[PDB]
Amino acid sequence: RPGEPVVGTGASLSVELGPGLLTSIYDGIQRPLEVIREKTGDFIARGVTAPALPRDKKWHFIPKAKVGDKVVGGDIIGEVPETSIIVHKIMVPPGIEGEIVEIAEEGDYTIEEVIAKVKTPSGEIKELKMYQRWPVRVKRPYKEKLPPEVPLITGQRVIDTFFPQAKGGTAAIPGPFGSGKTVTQHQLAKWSDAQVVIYIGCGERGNEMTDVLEEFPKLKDPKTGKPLMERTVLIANTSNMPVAAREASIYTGITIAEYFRDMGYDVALMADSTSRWAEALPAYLASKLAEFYERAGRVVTLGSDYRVGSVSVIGAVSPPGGDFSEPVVQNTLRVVKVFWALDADLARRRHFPAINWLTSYSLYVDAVKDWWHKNIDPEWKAMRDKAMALLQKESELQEIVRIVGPDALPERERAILLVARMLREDYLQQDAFDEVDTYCPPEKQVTMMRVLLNFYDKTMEAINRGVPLEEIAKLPVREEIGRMKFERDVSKIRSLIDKTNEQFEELFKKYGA
Repeated sequence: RPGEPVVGTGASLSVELGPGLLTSIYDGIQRPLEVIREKTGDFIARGVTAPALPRDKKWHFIPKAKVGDKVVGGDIIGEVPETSIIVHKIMVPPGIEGEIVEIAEEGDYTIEEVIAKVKTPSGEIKELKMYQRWPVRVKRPYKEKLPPEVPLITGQRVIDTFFPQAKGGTAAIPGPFGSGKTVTQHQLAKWSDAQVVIYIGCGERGNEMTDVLEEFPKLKDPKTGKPLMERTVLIANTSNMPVAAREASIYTGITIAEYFRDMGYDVALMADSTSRWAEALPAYLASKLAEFYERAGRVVTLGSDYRVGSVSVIGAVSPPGGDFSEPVVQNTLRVVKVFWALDADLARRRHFPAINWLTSYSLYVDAVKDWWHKNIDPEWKAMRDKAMALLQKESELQEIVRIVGPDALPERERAILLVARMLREDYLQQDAFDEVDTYCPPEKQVTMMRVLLNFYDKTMEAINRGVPLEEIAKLPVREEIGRMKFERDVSKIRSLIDKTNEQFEELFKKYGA
């Protein structure tokens, strides 16, 4: 039911975009959860019954345009406080321009009501509401797609520092989001500097549906202290749902995602995944998947004002079982510019986040280095390169030690392992359960890095002067450097640099052991 008919390839799988999207839980083709099912095919499709946006709910509409104003698609004509977190921006649908000949006054109205009328150049009068419809299969229009430039600040050291995600970029991460082996997936949803989150919690099973049904509605927004759902849109993909819906779920979400970026918001699209993502709609499948990821990006939105928004995509990769080949992983890792490899062995060893700093990668490092250099620290890129070289050296050294033992190791090599270990423990590792280290501000990330890299220089300098490594290993400032991640006052952390220098001096005084 619902209503719809047409020829060509594709009936017209659309989506409603307007107030009532937040806190909402839909499915592959947008409709309140636990509803009837669709039907697909490499041709068209069908449905059944259930709305999308509440027809009864009343929204406070605030006029942001006067009669006589000229407008274009994307222009913002009003504002609606949808939740205590997000202000919904009402825009002229794409492909509509002309003069505003009629506009509602600040009041309360339901979605179907008409809040404005635009007289097109042709003279035709178009009626505008607070919502609009769009074909999930057609990428929403924008003026220009900007090159990766701004990082998506995650707050997680390993990611922000070594494997950056650009706002509007594409990232892949292993296993199901529901997996309890790590909590990085959840840290990403609530700390990334995106105003809105579009969660396609697919690959659900056994109870991962009810595990999110009455749970998330209680998860909080660390930034405001209100429910995270108040700035989220859930898109479930259970096993009793047709392959068709799940297949359309990423398109319904990416479209809703594009819609919010059109307002000037940065939004994060997180797509969960399990075994055999779909079977609706290797060869052609590759083109499709790529097409999806291509709709990611930071753009200059439609509109008269000059506005930027973006959709960053984080997709879960779940191969049939370790094989890490087809479908998921293979095709995906070829598209995405970022890959954070949760490693079960890092996890068993209790190293968190369990991200393998040797097999992860970000093709956005150079793309975001200038933002860091201009706004946070002139030495960002040099510092991370240096820390990575350290970790790279440690890796090679540990391989060799695995063979000939560690007894023949020179002081110089022991020092490298000493500092490399401090990097792993004092920087890479982050406590998602600590009230302070759960989020690490850009400013704090670099200061901690400088404290570590300065300890390194000083360590290699002391060794070159005959200082016993054993003497440096028990240096008092080391224990402070290891609790650094727990200090919320960046200036106290920053002072460890001076505290390090003097201490080495007292080691340059005693001259040795």
